[PDB]
Amino acid sequence: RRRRPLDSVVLQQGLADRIVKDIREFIDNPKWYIDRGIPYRRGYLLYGPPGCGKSSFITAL
Amino acid sequence: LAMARKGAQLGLVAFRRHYMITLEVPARDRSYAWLLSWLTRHSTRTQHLSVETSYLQHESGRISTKFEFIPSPGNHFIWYQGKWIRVERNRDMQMVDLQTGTPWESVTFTALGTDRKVFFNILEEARALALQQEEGKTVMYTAVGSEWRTFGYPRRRRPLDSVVLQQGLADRIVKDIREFIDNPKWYIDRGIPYRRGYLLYGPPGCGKSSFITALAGELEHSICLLSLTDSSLSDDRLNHLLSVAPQQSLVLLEDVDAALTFSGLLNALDGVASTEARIVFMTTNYIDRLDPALIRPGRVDLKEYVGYCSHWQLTQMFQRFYPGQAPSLAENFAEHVLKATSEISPAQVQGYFMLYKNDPMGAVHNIESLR
Amino acid sequence: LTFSGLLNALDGVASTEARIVFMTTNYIDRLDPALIRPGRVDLKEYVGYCSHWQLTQM
Ligand SMILES: Nc1ncnc2c1ncn2[C@@H]1O[C@H](COP(=O)(O)OP(=O)(O)O)[C@@H](O)[C@H]1O
Ligand SMILES: Nc1ncnc2c1ncn2[C@@H]1O[C@H](COP(=O)(O)OP(=O)(O)O)[C@@H](O)[C@H]1O
Ligand SMILES: [Mg+2]
Ligand SMILES: [Mg+2]
Repeated sequence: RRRRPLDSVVLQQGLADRIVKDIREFIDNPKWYIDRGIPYRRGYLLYGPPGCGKSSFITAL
Repeated sequence: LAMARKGAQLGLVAFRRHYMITLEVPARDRSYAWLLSWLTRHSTRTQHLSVETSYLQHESGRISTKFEFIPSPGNHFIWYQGKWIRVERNRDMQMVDLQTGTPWESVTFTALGTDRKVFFNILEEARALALQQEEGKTVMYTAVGSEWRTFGYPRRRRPLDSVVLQQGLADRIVKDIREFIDNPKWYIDRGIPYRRGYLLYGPPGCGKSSFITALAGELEHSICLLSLTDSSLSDDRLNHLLSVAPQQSLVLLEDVDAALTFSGLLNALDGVASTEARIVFMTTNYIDRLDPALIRPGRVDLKEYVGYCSHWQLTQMFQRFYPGQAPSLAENFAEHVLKATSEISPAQVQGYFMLYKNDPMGAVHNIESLR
Repeated sequence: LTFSGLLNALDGVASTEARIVFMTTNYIDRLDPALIRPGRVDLKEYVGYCSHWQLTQM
């Protein structure tokens, strides 16, 4: 599929930047997990009314 | 001393000449056919030519052979907008192991002029030849279970002028679908699914399925035949088939009235997890069975009615079946048809002219037989 | 095979172009008159026994 830009899914201000900073911190810091014996996994939960963009945003993210 | 200098001077003189001399060398990049065919056509006065034989042995005992002539090994001089051009074609001692064991071939064009605008015109002429010669064919696809397979040979494009509908009905659909293909950027930037819905409804035998066959040929697109009366078709089967459709194709549905549930059809029509560049067409002989919520924007972007033959369709079909006649002769027919018949479907007009093949005056004088 | 189900079989919309079909029947007294109209049969022709012209040529 052609990459849907992240600016197309338009959510509230500050909501996209906090998730980008947290997940970019996870990809750019792989040493913080394994060194401490923690399973190298990250959990995320998005909840809200139907059709708000939970599955839409993940397509562009 | 003198001997060494002479070799150096010639090469050095060439470098200054090289700036004032153009060089082009293609090596068996499947451009030879276009350029070489143009060379013989453009010159019209040539000596050294080679023969290439085509052996189209169709499986019927019929062997069709035609000769395409191209220049042979050697040198040629040609006349163009600029001064005389030196053309040379030379063979080498190396061999190709890919296809057939042939000498590697390089063709060189040498010109006096210092501008590179000249070859730009020559190469462009070659493109015109290749696309004019070949003619596009519409490939039909049929769903074999969960996959698509080719169905017969590539059909010859039925022209769009053959299906004769009301005035402005053929032009309105062409403008809408031509606008869709040339604007792929307007969708993704705005987060809209890059899909288009179409619905054609009307009495049976009006041309709903006929028109869609001819539309793909004009747009140089293929068709994906899919009937909604199959027994091995389910809800999940349709979601897959619309996701593995070939690019530059149109999906056709025949007689949707004879259909699968309505709730499971939502993800099939507008599915987020589906491929891009997908055009779906729907044909139903009875619009009195569809849900009003099925034809909203998002699932169907254009509602269009296809009715019986009007005065516009009768005058044109008479000119199709009897070409080269005066426009006034295509009025005596349409005059008595509407005066002698109250209702007439297009399927009956296509069959009535089969009784008077190559008999124009005979179609006008025997309209009473349609009662 | 039935007679009503033979309609879509003879002239199928989902079929190739440039198709020539030949039909041979030894008994014409079982077919419908509407089956041999133009569109399905474009030329009706009877083939009988040997005439005087056929005996001289054979
Ligand atoms: N925040 C948003 N910004 C832009 N478009 C959105 C947004 N949320 C949803 N959409 C649109 O809604 C449609 C489907 O959304 P969907 O992902 O099914 O919602 P959810 O997954 O939250 O149930 C898509 O076509 C998408 O473009
Ligand atoms: N508007 C039209 N103009 C020219 N020919 C038509 C038209 N409508 C139908 N036909 C002819 O009718 C035949 C079958 O039509 P079809 O596509 O089966 O109708 P529908 O799909 O609406 O039931 C074709 O041979 C076609 O040439
Ligand atoms: Mg959801
Ligand atoms: Mg139909």
